[PDB]
Amino acid sequence: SSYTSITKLTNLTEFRNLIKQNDKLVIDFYATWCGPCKMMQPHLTKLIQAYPDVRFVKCDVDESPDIAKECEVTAMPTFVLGKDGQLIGKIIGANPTALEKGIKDL
Amino acid sequence: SSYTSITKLTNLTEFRNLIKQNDKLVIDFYATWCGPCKMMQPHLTKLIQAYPDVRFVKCDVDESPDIAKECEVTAMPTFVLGKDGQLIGKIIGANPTALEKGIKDL
Repeated sequence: SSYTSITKLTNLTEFRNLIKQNDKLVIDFYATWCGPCKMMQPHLTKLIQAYPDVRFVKCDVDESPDIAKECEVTAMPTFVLGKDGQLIGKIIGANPTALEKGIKDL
Repeated sequence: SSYTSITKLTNLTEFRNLIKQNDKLVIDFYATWCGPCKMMQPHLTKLIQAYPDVRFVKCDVDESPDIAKECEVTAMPTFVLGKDGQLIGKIIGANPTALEKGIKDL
C-alpha cells in the first residue's frame, strides 16, 4: 500500500464515516499542482508501510473543496490526524519529522 | 510595469520553465468575460510595482485550458504562487488583501 493506492475521499458522507470507523487516521489534504504535496508522496508511502495500524487516506482540495472547508484547510499539504473515531489535530506542511511524530503519538 | 505588459503564458513547457527559474512567482489565471478578473487588474499593477522581487505573469484560462487544468482552475481569478522552483499556494477570487498577504509571505 502506498500514496497511490490509499483511499481518496470524494464526498462528505465518506469523510465523516471513515473518521468514525477508524481508531487511528491520517488524512492527506493535497493539490496535484502543489510541489510540497508531491514531495511528501514518497514519505507518506514509507509511513503507510511503517504504521500498518494507522489508516492513511487522501483528499484532493480542488476536487473536494467542501471536505477541505469542513477541515478548514488552508495550506497544502495539511495532515489531519484522527484518534478513536474523532479528528484531533493537524500537521501543516511538507514536514515528514513532525508528521511521523504526530503519527507515533496516536 | 503592469497587468497589460506582464508575460501572458501560452504553453505548458513555458509555464514549467518559468516555475523552475523563479524564486518568487505569481500567476494570474483569468478569463476575459469575468468581471472580478477585470476588477483585479489595477490591484495587480500596484502589486507588480510594489514587489519587484516577485515575477508576475498571467494566463487566459480559455485560451490555455491545459495550463488552467494543470493548476485545477475553475473559478477566476485564481492566483497561483510559486517559491524556489515549485508551486506552493493558490488564492481564489478578487481578494486584494489575501493576495498581498500571500505575496508578502513569498
